[PDB]
Amino acid sequence: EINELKEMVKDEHIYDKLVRSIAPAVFGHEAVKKGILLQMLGGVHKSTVEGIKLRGDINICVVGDPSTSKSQFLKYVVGFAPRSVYTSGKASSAAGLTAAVVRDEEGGDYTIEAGALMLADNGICCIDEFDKMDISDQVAIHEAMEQQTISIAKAGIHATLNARTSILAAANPVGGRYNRKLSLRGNLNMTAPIMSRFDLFFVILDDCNEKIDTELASHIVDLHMKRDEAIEPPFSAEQLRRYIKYARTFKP
DNA sequence: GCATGCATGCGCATGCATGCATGCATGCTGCATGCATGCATGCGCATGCATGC
Repeated sequence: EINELKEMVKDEHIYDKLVRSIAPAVFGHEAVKKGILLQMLGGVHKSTVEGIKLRGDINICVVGDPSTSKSQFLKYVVGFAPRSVYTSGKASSAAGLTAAVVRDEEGGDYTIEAGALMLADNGICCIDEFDKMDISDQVAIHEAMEQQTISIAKAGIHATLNARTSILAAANPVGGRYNRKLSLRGNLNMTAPIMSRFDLFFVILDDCNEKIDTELASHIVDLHMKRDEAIEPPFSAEQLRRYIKYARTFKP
């Protein structure tokens, strides 16, 4: 088992192979593939003398219209990563994201029930259709992004809970399509505090080129004809999990 | 006229209908617990209208 890990560490094209092993079913879009890997790996958490906490999670937003293949990236991550959750904008309530309190039949105590953000602690939370979120939900997401805590005050229960999680979010342009003549802020529907703390914004735009269309169509038809014998990725999922686990234990 | 035995009251001893308090235990009952139930509340979200531009 260590034989394969030490073989991986040596190869001096390992970065390109790792990039080419992510979301193999999707065609192209290498920038998003790099971003997702960097988000699965992580940064460093630091603390100053004055108790100021320096954050070390990377947050990504993918912007495209309903035509673009932006949900396949999210479905790949929710199938690969160890602790990940998939939620959608209008099928989710605030209590289902932060937490809820229920009482025991045994009597004498209460119990907390975890939400999407708590079930993704030290992990990636996937949100599809970020633009259909309410301001009430966005104030909780902002609290999870600046602080790593969730505050509960309902029915006389006070509790501070840990949400150390990264955000993967997909957003639709405000008017269906992306206006190249406006700025990024003009095309999105987010609160200023939320937009500021996102690290990378990836915009997927369509181009009309014949050779790319031929390649894409060939790929799509190949998958239907040949089932799963149409990928031949450099690495497998079980191989990739082990490398990610090993990589997260280094402190540069 | 004298001697005798019976019936009449004294002079002991014992039992007996009334009557009332006390300590123990019975028997109920008012109190504290637990719980089902259904109406109201305090709340965040989605729609339709009014006011500009």
